[PDB]
Amino acid sequence: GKNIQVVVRCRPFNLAERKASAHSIVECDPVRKEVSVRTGGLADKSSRKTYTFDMVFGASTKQIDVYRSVVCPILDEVIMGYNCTIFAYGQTGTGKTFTMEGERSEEDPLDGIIPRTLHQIFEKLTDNGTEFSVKVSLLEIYNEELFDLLNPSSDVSERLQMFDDPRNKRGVIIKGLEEITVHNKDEVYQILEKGAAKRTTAATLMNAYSSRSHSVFSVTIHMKETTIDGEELVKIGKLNLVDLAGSERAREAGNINQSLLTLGRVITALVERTPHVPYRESKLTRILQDSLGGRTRTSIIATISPASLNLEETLSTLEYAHRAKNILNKPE
Amino acid sequence: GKNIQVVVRCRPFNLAERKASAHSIVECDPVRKEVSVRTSRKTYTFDMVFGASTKQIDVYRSVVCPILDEVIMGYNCTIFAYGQTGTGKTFTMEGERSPEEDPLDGIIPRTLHQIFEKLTDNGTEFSVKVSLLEIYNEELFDLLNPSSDVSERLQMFDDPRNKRGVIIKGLEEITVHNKDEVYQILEKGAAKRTTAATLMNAYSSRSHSVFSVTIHMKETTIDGEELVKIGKLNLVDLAGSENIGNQSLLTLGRVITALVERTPHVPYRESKLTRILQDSLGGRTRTSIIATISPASLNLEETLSTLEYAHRAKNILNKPEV
Ligand SMILES: Nc1ncnc2c1ncn2[C@@H]1O[C@H](COP(=O)(O)OP(=O)(O)O)[C@@H](O)[C@H]1O
Ligand SMILES: Nc1ncnc2c1ncn2[C@@H]1O[C@H](COP(=O)(O)OP(=O)(O)O)[C@@H](O)[C@H]1O
Ligand SMILES: [Mg+2]
Ligand SMILES: [Mg+2]
Repeated sequence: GKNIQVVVRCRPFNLAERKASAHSIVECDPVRKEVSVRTGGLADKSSRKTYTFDMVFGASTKQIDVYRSVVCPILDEVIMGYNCTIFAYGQTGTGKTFTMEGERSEEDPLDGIIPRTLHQIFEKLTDNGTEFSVKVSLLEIYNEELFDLLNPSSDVSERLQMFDDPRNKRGVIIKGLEEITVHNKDEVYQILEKGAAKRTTAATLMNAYSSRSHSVFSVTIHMKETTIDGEELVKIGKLNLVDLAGSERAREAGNINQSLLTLGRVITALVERTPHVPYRESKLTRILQDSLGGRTRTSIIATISPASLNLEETLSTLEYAHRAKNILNKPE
Repeated sequence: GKNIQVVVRCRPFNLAERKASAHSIVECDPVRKEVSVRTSRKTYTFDMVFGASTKQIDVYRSVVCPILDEVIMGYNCTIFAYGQTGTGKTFTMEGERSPEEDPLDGIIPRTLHQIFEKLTDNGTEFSVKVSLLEIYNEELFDLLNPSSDVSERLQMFDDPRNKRGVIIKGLEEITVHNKDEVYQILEKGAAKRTTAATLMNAYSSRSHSVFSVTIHMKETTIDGEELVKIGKLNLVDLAGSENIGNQSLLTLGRVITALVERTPHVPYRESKLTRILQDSLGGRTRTSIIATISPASLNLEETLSTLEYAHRAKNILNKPEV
């Protein structure tokens, strides 16, 4: 019960889990906001471990219903001119990218957050008369090094440098980052497309895999609203959509442990109001600082597998989400 | 190495791999017997290397035939499939039935078809028995016993005729009276494996699966010799290599290195698996490990780990380049 929402989304079985003879160990109960996992080793059908969250989504949960519960309330905040962040956390293949982006293959029912938010920003702002402009940026953090995914020319190993700008505190300046003007609703798709192809090339040429790196898609809205006898009103607002690296050579994995672990140290600090927030201690936390501790709405989506095969990773991601906002199991 | 062969079989991409837009990170060179992984590039060399287009029949022709010729002479032999869950261990050991021999038949059914075809064709007098057990959490479960219940596990004892040998009390052995009986036999085991996973949580991906075929032979030739023999083939489908980090996989590996390098101690007694199998690993015998891997970037960490395992078990120096 705070500005920090921690929720869990369990995916359906994949084909590999079915080929492996995996069994369902995850039980999701949306009404009690609980998730339990049968933890039993040999001959133990007794032990189950429960966790309670702000929200629990089962495997049959639709995209649009994750959007309506988690994203709408954050968008309103943004439209009022605030900075907010939504994180997808979890094991590779549990649906981080699916939640954040989705796919096409009205509103395409497989759409994730990113295309859906754009469509609403446009629908809402154009309905209520607001004067506005929409900018998006997409970068990637691999090995504590930033890479612009949207820069049309300059396709290379080219890193971006980050400076702590004297101008504003809490903030940071990334020199050279492409910010693209979004001219209309459906334009997200080709922008996601361009970022994709580039992402692919950085996978093959630098072996930087999207499963090993943080993906930050930023949208900024400039709004001007006026009403007769209504006070002309000027607002900027910012929405950060972060698709994290997998939570599951030796050097760079040590690094991804450090960031997620720091991001978590940060979220725990925000929840507790316990001062001294260690934004400093990783690039990711640094890039996002202005949208985090400065009071705001913040959300974490934790993804999980239903299968016995994934039990260790599933428990870790729930141990993690739970260390982030500790909320107690309730009786009965 | 000699009678210890270590080969790799890489499987084709699967769908999750295509849809993730996974990059193929291994090159398998059959001719140079090499597997390379882009990581720069790490290259390993084996006794043989099977690309993703390798058919079951070719694996068998190449790996099994010589091992089986050896079993038919009256010797005990072992073949292991090692690798990550999903890479093809069961596809290699068993195969799949499709909806002349099913081109999708793995080692177990081809071995049984060959034993029958070969031994009746030379007019040898012979009897085939098979047994199937499962190792989970250092405990033995018979998959062929029609009776009892999920929770019953087998006890082994030292064997007074054989110091390298072991007796598993109550292990069910099934006579095979013809070629195809092996299909229904494999089906009984699967049904019981399902039960044990449901009731005991012994999950198949977490379990060593040991399929042993025993052959009794009397071969007679007028003007030649009267030959009495017992052959044994153990076909072992290991637990998923991602569980490494259990010790039984690590012990198996330490035991194979000792055999290849010949160090004074070979630690068979340090796992049920090596214990069970010590009699066919007793050296001067055919032993073969098939290491299975995926080609995709998704699976890299585990593919590297499998290759390291394979390389540590038998360490072959790389030849020179182009
Ligand atoms: N809730 C869900 N419903 C349907 N499909 C899903 C769900 N979550 C994940 N998937 C599917 O699982 C696969 C892997 O998901 P992906 O988002 O690529 O995972 P990650 O970002 O965690 O690596 C994709 O094929 C995606 O369609
Ligand atoms: N070499 C191969 N050629 C064709 N299909 C394969 C191969 N290896 C595995 N497969 C397929 O991949 C899937 C998983 O195989 P499986 O044998 O269950 O792996 P494992 O038992 O090691 O977990 C199955 O659909 C199987 O048919
Ligand atoms: Mg992803
Ligand atoms: Mg298997």
